[PDB]
Formats: sequence, C-alpha cells, structure tokens
Amino acid sequence: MQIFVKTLTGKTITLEVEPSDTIENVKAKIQDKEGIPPDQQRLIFAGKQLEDGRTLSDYNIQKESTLHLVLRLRGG
Repeated sequence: MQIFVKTLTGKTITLEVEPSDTIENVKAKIQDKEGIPPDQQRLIFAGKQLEDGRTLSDYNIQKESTLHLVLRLRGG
C-alpha cells in the first residue's frame, strides 16, 4: 500500500510499504530518496513517535495515511 510522508519543509514524499515492514525500513527508504540518515529521522503519526522495532501494522497505519517526518535535535 501507499502512504504519505510529510516533511518539515512542507514536501510530501510518497512511499510504497507493506504492513509488516518495521519502522527502520521506512526510514531507510527515506534515505535512498532524500539522503537523510535514519538516525536523524523522527516519524510522528497522530502525535506519537514511531519506534524502530515496531511495524507499520502495530500503529494501525493503513492505506493513504499521512506520516509526519520531524528531524532530531542537535547532538553536538
């Protein structure tokens, strides 16, 4: 299924995922399209952060959901 990943800069990125993919998979696709390393990416959906060991299905993310991508704070 497809899902929408909205960025801080107002851009909308389009992904093709499968329910069983883990959150680290999704950040990794964001990297091959935008170059943003996974360690710097935060996925927020409905006000709640998404965890790398969890799956898209564990958060009840369905077709055409809009996931919000927020960048991590400064760490040095």
